[PDB]
Amino acid sequence: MNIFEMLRIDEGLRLKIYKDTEGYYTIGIGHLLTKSPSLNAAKSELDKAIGRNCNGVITKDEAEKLFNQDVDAAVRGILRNAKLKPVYDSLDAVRRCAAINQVFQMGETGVAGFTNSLRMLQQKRWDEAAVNLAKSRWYNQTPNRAKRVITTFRTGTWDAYK
Ligand SMILES: C=CCNc1ccccc1
Ligand SMILES: [Cl-]
Ligand SMILES: [Cl-]
Repeated sequence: MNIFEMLRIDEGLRLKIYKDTEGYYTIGIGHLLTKSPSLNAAKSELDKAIGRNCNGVITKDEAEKLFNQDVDAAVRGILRNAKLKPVYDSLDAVRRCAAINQVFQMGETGVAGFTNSLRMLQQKRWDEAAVNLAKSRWYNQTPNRAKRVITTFRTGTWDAYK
């Protein structure tokens, strides 16, 4: 198991524009196109990202290309973040995957506000952090996924991903 596989599991793969769990235009492997509700604003964004006139549709390869850049951007986001960086480097390799998963899903910003959990994770207080993490909108809106990540942080293994 690795980050790619992990996230491929959590976000799935769609070749046509779609609406995410929050109602936003997205494509491929969880790639967010726009928060706006204009489908057209969405296609424009898609074309810009792909570099061609997609008409709302993409190829596998293309999706995967966006995914790569996307994984990449997130780690790099983590790395640059002062609040995040130090936590991330104090983790082992599996738990780091769990951090990238959340940042992918919610942005560096959202994660940056999980102050208390951040701290708990830093101190290696697994069970404590897991309970903390659950006390969030994130858990409440996307419980199944959230549970997976949390068990990830919690145990340090891929059990949740079986
Ligand atoms: C507490 C939330 C975990 N998320 C997170 C993200 C990046 C680095 C370290 C931790
Ligand atoms: Cl792009
Ligand atoms: Cl879910």
